[PDB]
Amino acid sequence: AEGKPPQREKWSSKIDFVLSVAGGFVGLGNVWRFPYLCYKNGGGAFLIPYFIFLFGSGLPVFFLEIIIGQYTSEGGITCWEKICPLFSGIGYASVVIVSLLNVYYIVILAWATYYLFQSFQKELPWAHCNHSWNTPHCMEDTMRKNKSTNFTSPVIEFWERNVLSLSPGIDHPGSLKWDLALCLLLVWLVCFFCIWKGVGKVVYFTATFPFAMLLVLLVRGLTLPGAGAGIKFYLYPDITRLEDPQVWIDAGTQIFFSYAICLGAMTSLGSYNKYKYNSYRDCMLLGCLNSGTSFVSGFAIFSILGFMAQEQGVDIADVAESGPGLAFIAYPKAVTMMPLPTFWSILFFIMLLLLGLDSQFVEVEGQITSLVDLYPSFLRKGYRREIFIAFVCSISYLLGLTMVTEGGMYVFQLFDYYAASGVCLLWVAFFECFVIAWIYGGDNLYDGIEDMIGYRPGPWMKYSWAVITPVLCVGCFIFSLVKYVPLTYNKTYVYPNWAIGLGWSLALSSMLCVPLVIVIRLCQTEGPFLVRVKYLLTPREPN
Ligand SMILES: CC(C)CCC[C@@H](C)[C@H]1CC[C@H]2[C@@H]3CC=C4C[C@@H](O)CC[C@]4(C)[C@H]3CC[C@]12C
Ligand SMILES: CC(C)CCC[C@@H](C)[C@H]1CC[C@H]2[C@@H]3CC=C4C[C@@H](O)CC[C@]4(C)[C@H]3CC[C@]12C
Ligand SMILES: CCCCCCCCCCCCCCCC
Ligand SMILES: CCCCCCCCCCCCCCCC
Ligand SMILES: CCCCCCCCCCCCCCCC
Ligand SMILES: CCCCCCCCCCCCCCCC
Ligand SMILES: CCCCCCCCCCCCCCCC
Ligand SMILES: CCCCCCCCCCCCCCCC
Ligand SMILES: CCCCCCCCCCCCCCCC
Ligand SMILES: CCCCCCCCCCCCCCCC
Ligand SMILES: [Cl-]
Repeated sequence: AEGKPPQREKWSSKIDFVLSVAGGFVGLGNVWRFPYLCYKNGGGAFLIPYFIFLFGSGLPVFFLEIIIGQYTSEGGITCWEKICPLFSGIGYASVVIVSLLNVYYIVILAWATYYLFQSFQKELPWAHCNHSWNTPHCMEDTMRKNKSTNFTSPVIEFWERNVLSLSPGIDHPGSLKWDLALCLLLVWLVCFFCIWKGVGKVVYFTATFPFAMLLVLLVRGLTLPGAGAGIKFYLYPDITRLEDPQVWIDAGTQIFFSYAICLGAMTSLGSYNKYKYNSYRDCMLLGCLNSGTSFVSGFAIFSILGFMAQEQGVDIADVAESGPGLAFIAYPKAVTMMPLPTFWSILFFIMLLLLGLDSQFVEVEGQITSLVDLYPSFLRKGYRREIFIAFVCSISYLLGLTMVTEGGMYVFQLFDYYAASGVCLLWVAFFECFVIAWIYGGDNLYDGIEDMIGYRPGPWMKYSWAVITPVLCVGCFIFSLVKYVPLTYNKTYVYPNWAIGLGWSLALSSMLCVPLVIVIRLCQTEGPFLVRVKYLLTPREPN
């Protein structure tokens, strides 16, 4: 009838938790989004707000999500019923955010698959510019300085004329690309078959190959000439850029995105932990590993960029796209200089695919588990769950088909900025921290943490939950709103008004779930307003 006793099968060993978390929040957000966002925001001044957010609101919120999941023993959509039923809309907002993120998180893997397929031939296409797709301006980067128009390198010509085939603006959708659609279908089929059945010895190889490949890339990048200028550009900050809301709104949002918080996945992962498991040290070490990985990789990219700038003769700020395609212009160029380029290119794209696939598996499984926990009778047992998973995957693929046309890069950039990024994360993080600090009780949460982990933590977590996170969120929100700046692609193309309206609607769709739930709960209860709000603030609504 109720079938509750099965509950949630706890992890077999803490190793399963460590590996699942590491594969969850260490993915493409460390090796693809961090370098290009750092490059876009001047470079060097991006680190101060980055570390300020990381040490004030990045790790405490992740630990709060994990500890809430371990405490309530419930997913990311039902745990708020046992904490604050009035503010139960946070779970729905997180579900919407992760659903919108999973749609566009796969196009990067589709591009990686296309590159890997194209790299299986004798000579790499992005090494010479005598191919058909090349324009009359392409000039080998070796001869660029010797000669002197606006010549374009073969690597960029390839990226913007074979994989992308860009169109003049979002007004023109061109025609659907079929090879990219096939790659998208292949990736989605692999993901569905992995989630459907299955999650010993290959798990020790999946979690070690990317780090070795990254170390090899770092060694090659540091060995290259001209790396000193790139490192200096990467590290030395520009204090005159901090007076712009873009730097802060990018650094804080990137910190929130890279830790996979405000998504309902960390809570679901922590829900499987034991009630007497010391998760504090493990969470701190995993956060340290994530931050260390994202920072070291940047040295490899910025040294390659400095070498490219020195070789071509142009400045370090005009050597690549400065957009969502920096990782497809920097690393493929460095692969060419290595001996036996094809082998290294294959290995690099394989590790990129693995890094993306692990995170995609984790997030999709978390979302499906939350939606199943919502309804544990109809969407459960046998054939009624696989059909639901297939329906979700098919709908996601059909929606993501919009980003593989001749003008899908603009839609991808709009999705990246507005959906699952920007102010929709700040809103949810602020509401979570404010509720936990000022309604349930930081002291009560600390008592529970001391009961379950064994020793009472320090005041850093309480202070960050109480004063440091909401202040930063509100300040960043107001600063961004007051000094409005429109979004542009490659700092040259300006979007139409309706595109900005669509992006703001995408953000508001996730943002507008808390007041709706508040109103519905208020009108679903009988009695005076004050009596209703007081009863809907009591933590133990069920049991
Ligand atoms: C909600 C789920 C089903 C997806 C929503 C349907 C939309 C977004 C999907 C379904 C069919 C897809 C279309 C199929 C064919 C074309 C032709 C091309 O000239 C423009 C892209 C376009 C138009 C695709 C874009 C995305 C598309 C319109
Ligand atoms: C009594 C409570 C549990 C009922 C919950 C249902 C209401 C509160 C929730 C459930 C999920 C929420 C929806 C999540 C997704 C969407 C799609 C978006 O395009 C419009 C908002 C909308 C429609 C949200 C509105 C409010 C919503 C429907
Ligand atoms: C704006 C500051 C960002 C970095 C600092 C975050 C919080 C630091 C800890 C707060 C508590 C101070 C005492 C901690 C050591 C005893
Ligand atoms: C981007 C819009 C759709 C994204 C997914 C939304 C589904 C989750 C919220 C609604 C599911 C529960 C509805 C019934 C609740 C009693
Ligand atoms: C815009 C992104 C959409 C991604 C796919 C939709 C995900 C959620 C749809 C199914 C919700 C089912 C709720 C429970 C129904 C019994
Ligand atoms: C008006 C000239 C033609 C424009 C063609 C539409 C381009 C793509 C717009 C749709 C992108 C978002 C899809 C829906 C997301 C919920
Ligand atoms: C790039 C460095 C990021 C480091 C983030 C974590 C620093 C906090 C110290 C963690 C040390 C190990 C755990 C000790 C017990 C709390
Ligand atoms: C089982 C304990 C937790 C597992 C993770 C431990 C990570 C320890 C810190 C390692 C930081 C290395 C950064 C290297 C970046 C390339
Ligand atoms: C003792 C008070 C601690 C902070 C209480 C919550 C602060 C919520 C935001 C208030 C405004 C912060 C600065 C915004 C500047 C635009
Ligand atoms: C922005 C988050 C907090 C918003 C709080 C107010 C939400 C709307 C409340 C209006 C209640 C109307 C129904 C009253 C029934 C007696
Ligand atoms: Cl990061």
